[PDB]
Amino acid sequence: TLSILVAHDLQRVIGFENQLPWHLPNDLKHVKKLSTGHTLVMGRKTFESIGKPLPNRRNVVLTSDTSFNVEGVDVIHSIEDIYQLPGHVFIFGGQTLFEEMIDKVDDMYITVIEGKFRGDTFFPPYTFEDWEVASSVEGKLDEKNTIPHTFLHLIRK
Ligand SMILES: NC(=O)C1=CN([C@@H]2O[C@H](COP(=O)(O)OP(=O)(O)OC[C@H]3O[C@@H](n4cnc5c(N)ncnc54)[C@H](OP(=O)(O)O)[C@@H]3O)[C@@H](O)[C@H]2O)C=CC1
Ligand SMILES: CCc1nc(N)nc(N)c1C#CCc1cc(OC)ccc1OC
Repeated sequence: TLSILVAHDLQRVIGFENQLPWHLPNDLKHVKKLSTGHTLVMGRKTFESIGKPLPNRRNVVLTSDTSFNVEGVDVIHSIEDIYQLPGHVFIFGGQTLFEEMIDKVDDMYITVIEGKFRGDTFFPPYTFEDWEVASSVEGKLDEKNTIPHTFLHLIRK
């Protein structure tokens, strides 16, 4: 299975200055739950911003850099390489990867951040005409989680 995994705001903002625009522990938990034991595929800029591979799953980085060889990370140099990865593969970001893969994935796991943030990177536009809502779950608000959010699982019609 090939899935997108993304958190975007009301205007599809996903990032600002190579970082996430918001702080939301519950969404980190969501990512951990979904992708532990599976595979994340991410672009070079996203990886470098994270700074190290995420524990307990396969980390795959897409880059043109022939010198990229990082401990605990597998490198790919083409989009076509993604389709050779076994198991459940999550396209993890950032903007460039989402733009390349939105028309190809089976599935999308989207956290809608119910606010409007300043961004410089965006998830591509999509229409519910193309996607069935398999599930929609309101995020619980906390002292630690203060931005309303909704976990959507969308399946390509
Ligand atoms: N909120 C969210 O759900 C998420 C947000 N983000 C955010 O997204 C932003 C980063 O996005 P963006 O700037 O697009 O960067 P990306 O993370 O998508 O990385 C882009 C890089 O990936 C490599 N790459 C992409 N496609 C190919 C290809 N076909 N062949 C070879 N290499 C390729 C290139 O690396 P190179 O130049 O080295 O060749 C390219 O410069 C950040 O702000 C981050 O915070 C990221 C993930 C999730
Ligand atoms: C944790 C944010 C997130 N949520 C969802 N639902 N999907 C995603 N693809 C992402 C992401 C990301 C990239 C990223 C993660 C991170 O913590 C692991 C720290 C920095 C990041 O990029 C700036």
